[PDB]
Amino acid sequence: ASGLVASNLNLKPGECLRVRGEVAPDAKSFVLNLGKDSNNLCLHFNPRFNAHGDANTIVCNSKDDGAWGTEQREAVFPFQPGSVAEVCITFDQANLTVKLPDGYEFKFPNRLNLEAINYMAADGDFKIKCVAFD
Amino acid sequence: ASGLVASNLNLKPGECLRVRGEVAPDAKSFVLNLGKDSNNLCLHFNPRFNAHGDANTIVCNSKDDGAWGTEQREAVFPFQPGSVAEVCITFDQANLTVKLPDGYEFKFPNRLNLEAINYMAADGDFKIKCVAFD
Ligand SMILES: CC(=O)N[C@@H]1[C@@H](O)[C@H](O[C@@H]2O[C@H](CO)[C@H](O)[C@H](O)[C@H]2O)[C@@H](CO)O[C@@H]1O
Ligand SMILES: CC(=O)N[C@@H]1[C@@H](O)[C@H](O[C@@H]2O[C@H](CO)[C@H](O)[C@H](O)[C@H]2O)[C@@H](CO)O[C@@H]1O
Repeated sequence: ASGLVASNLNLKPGECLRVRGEVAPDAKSFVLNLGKDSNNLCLHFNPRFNAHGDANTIVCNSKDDGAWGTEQREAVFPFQPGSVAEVCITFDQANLTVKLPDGYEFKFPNRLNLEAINYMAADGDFKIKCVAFD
Repeated sequence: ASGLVASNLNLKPGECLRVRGEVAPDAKSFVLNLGKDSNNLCLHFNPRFNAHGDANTIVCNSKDDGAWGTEQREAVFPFQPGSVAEVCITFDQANLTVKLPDGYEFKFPNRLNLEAINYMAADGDFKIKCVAFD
């Protein structure tokens, strides 16, 4: 019952990836992963409403050759269960820049040194409705 | 590179898939495949500018267990190299409905009797700019 999975995205540095999806009404959290494949994620975007001991906190992390890196938590939380949320992601060799529904944007280190993002996957709590490449 | 590949779409009857992309300036043909998986397609949407003996011909077909079905060809070709083109495909139990860039619509029988579309793949000279699922 997982979410949408996309491969061969070929997102290049500077390109803006816009993803709009519906957060499940009973979601305790949701995930949007970006990277080379399921075991190599340059970005594990994980807004947690009430999950894993956290409340209303965005947790980001990287996964390299299967290994999870050091998590980074964001300063804001412009998300709510049972609503449509859109995030905009771009990257360069040093960092990924993530823009949230509230227009707030932060950076997450590009720990995989990715020069292209070909994989994206959402979990069962984030129903992707639209994906744009600009 | 090649073409975007999305799985776990879970597109149900009555739902529409909108795909917008850029037709290569020297496009020969491009494909949008929809179905259960790569070897089971309810719709192989293949606009051929100049390929396989076809000149500006939209060729559609189904693929059952790897075997191509009986091709269907349309009477219009609203695609132009070097221009953005959008197609809207609606899935229904009896037929899939395709709405072309200029509003022309045609149907293609759901030969595989799919109850949902979970696979989408793009190939050829068409750079996807955005996809909307519902
Ligand atoms: C600050 C901290 O240690 N928080 C942790 C969460 O990171 C942790 O969630 C895990 O996160 C990793 C990414 O690092 C994987 O996504 C893993 O699947 C998650 O469970 C949770 C639960 O283990 O515990 C704390 O909140
Ligand atoms: C008029 C006719 O029957 N032509 C066919 C070609 O269209 C066909 O090419 C393949 O067509 C399928 C769709 O059925 C895919 O688009 C595939 O990529 C094409 O190569 C060829 C080969 O099967 O046979 C006839 O020429």
